[PDB]
Amino acid sequence: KVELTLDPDTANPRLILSLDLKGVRLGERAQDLPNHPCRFDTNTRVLASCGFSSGRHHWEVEVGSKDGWAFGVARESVRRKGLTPFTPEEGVWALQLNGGQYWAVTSPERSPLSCGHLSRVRVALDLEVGAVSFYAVEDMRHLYTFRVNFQERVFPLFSVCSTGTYLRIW
Ligand SMILES: COc1ccc(-c2ccc3c(c2)C(=O)N([C@@H](Cc2ccccc2)C(=O)N[C@@H](CCC(N)=O)C(=O)O)C3)cn1
Repeated sequence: KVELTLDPDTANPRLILSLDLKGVRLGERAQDLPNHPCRFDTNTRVLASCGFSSGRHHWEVEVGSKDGWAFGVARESVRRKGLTPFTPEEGVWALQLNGGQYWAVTSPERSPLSCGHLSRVRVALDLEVGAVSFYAVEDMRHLYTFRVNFQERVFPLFSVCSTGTYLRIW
């Protein structure tokens, strides 16, 4: 349904975006970019260039096998400057691969998923229902849903905090 690209102006300056602005990995060295207000200056995050205020949208995300990624959605007002917590209260609703386990990033304790190995995941954002849902593409098996009372523009969110993993809008 939606054709997203990663917004380079939002990306932490250590992130490396592929030529087509669909893939993201982490570099060791910070690239020299202007510190625009929208840019995440500390946490390893990037948003898509397009966000959603209403309706039902979906996209798919190819995921690395190694630890260090999280993705889902973020409210537009998610803090860009400073070190932020990666939590629903701070405006991020995401799955994560960390410690060899898949998680829904619930607070104050993350929720472990029993879903087996993931390769590509569909993200379904419904702003009339008030939910963001994740499915393993191979059989559209439901992984997790956050129900949320979204009341602003919601952006696709990606984060990569290890040099050994990646995400790709696919
Ligand atoms: C030479 O090789 C490397 C490898 C990694 C890094 C690097 C650079 C910057 C960050 C980190 C690592 C790092 O871990 N960062 C966390 C936040 C944090 C800050 C300080 C101390 C500990 C943690 C971060 O942003 N975490 C993610 C969590 C979501 C996810 N992706 O799972 C987030 O909040 O978006 C930020 C530098 N050089």
